[PDB]
Amino acid sequence: MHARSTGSYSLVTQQPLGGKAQFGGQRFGEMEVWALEAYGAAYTLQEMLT
DNA sequence: GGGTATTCGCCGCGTACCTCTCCTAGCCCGCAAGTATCCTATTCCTTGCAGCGGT
Repeated sequence: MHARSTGSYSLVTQQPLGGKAQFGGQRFGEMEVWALEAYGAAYTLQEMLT
């Protein structure tokens, strides 16, 4: 069981770290982006990767 | 030249997460530490020159 709201940030590319050791967040993988595009949902996707 | 066959080389092969370990090799030069050696004294003996009483 794990959670993250606002923690650290990677260095080269500003994205949340990964893994439970560091306080990282989950990964909104490619297939999930496809899935969100399949709905009419556009605002949520745009915010979720911007 | 030309239509064809055969070979060569490049491109590709699922998502998300958890645990662990390990991450250049070799030379070189200053440098700390530890040591064997060399000069430093003391005691005995036998010389060589300058003062010195004595007449």
